[PDB]
Amino acid sequence: IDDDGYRPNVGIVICNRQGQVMWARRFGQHSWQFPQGGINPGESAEQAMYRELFEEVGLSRKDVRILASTRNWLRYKLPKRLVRWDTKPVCIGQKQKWFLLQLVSGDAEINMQTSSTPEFDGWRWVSYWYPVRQVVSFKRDVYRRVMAAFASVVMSLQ
Ligand SMILES: Nc1nc2c(ncn2[C@@H]2O[C@H](COP(=O)(O)OP(=O)(O)OP(=O)(O)O)[C@@H](O)[C@H]2O)c(=O)[nH]1
Repeated sequence: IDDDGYRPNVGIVICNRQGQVMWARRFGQHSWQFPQGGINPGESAEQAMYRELFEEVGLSRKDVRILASTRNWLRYKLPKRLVRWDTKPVCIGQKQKWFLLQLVSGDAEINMQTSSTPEFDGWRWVSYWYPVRQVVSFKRDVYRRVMAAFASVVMSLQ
């Protein structure tokens, strides 16, 4: 369904009650992003979200509240140099649903090492638009729309 070259994907914005969001550092790199990942066949976006929430951040439902979610896809294109044309299903980009999670269990529960090959090796609380300012350029349009979609809810926690 909707085989359009864009891989179904779900991203996570974790917030606290001070208008900050959790920013994660890609393993062995100095680039940062929100947790994201593919939605597997048969999974709802919410189910994929909770799976990657634990795989990438070590958090489960008891640690968070889903405050909001986006209903429609936000799409971004890979840089042409990064497209893998011989690996099916070929994707030229990702189409993302996004979830807004309040962390309610405390910072110590974040655990990015639930695997021997972790996605991330560090995290920071950052100001609300800092992800828009710092994310790789080809995700910036999506990040703007995600953060704006979630802004009123995040502010309501302060
Ligand atoms: N230099 C640089 N490259 C990035 C950055 N983020 C993603 N990339 C590269 O862009 C390509 C696409 O990245 P993503 O769209 O995040 O997809 P992915 O990480 O391969 O797959 P998922 O984590 O499952 O969503 C990957 O090959 C990354 O190496 C970044 O912040 N800096």
